[PDB]
Amino acid sequence: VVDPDIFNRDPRDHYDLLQRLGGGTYGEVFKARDKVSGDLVALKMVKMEPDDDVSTLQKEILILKTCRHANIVAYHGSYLWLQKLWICMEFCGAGSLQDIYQVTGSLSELQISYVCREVLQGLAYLHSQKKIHRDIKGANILINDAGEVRLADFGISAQIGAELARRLEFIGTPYWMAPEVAAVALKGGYNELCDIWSLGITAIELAELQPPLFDVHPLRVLFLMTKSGYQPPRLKEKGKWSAAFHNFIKVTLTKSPKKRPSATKMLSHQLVSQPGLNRGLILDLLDKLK
Ligand SMILES: CC(C)n1ncc2cnc(Nc3cc([C@@H]4CCNC4)nc(N4CCC(F)(F)C4)n3)cc21
Repeated sequence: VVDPDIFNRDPRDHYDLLQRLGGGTYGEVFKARDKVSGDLVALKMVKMEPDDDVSTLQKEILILKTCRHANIVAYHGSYLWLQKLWICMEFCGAGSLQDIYQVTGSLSELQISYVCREVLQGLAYLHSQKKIHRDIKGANILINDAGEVRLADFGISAQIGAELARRLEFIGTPYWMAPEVAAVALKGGYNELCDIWSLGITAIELAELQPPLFDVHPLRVLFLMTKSGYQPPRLKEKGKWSAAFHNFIKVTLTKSPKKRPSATKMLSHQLVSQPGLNRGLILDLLDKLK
């Protein structure tokens, strides 16, 4: 069973499907309207047929259903009907920051600062629940028509959670196992501070329209990160960005996770604590988009 609180009913009983927004491996996403309230929602639809593995989708719903924070996309339930699973969430009309910057070009430093503050608020909340997003990037940061910011797409987090559960189930007898082996099996080998690194990369992505080393073979990038002399990336254009932005990048991209600042600590950084960071900055961006 995918989730103990699934609605075993047709989502079209409650929603009018307005537009297919896209589709791919993850399934399809629709813009729909609540037939009673008139509110807009996003519906993510995925095939869910007998003997399919439910574990990843199970974990994705578990994450969404236990979040109640402005900067995490709101969850309105899931429907299982005729072997299709529909996950219902708050609608963000502008899509992702990647959808946006592919049209607008690079964001301003103030726009990036506001985005980073809102993402850090969401991350601090997730981490206080002992959740890890694990896929912070422009494509997974959504913007609604009011210029508000919501973290979404917990698919990678759910995949990891499901793999972690499978490796507990088949770990075997533990009595000869080294503690570090047990720790990797139960906890994964890293912690929530990976999200802070990913936010730093995302800030560069919003500034430059690509993450660092985007044109290097992915396996080479992985290898380079494991060398003892690996150097964190930087913003390319030194004069375009303030010292505060360069420092935000420096500290979020701290190589050692033992020394990398937490989300709460980062919320005190000059870049995201400065005045004038509000949704008007992103409404400006959406006006440029149109
Ligand atoms: C991550 C996804 C399942 N998700 N989760 C919650 C959520 C809330 N709102 C949206 N909103 C939007 C808006 C737009 C706008 C149309 C025109 N420009 C962007 N596109 C899209 N997507 C095109 C590609 C897709 F995967 F189908 C989605 N989603 C998507 C949402």
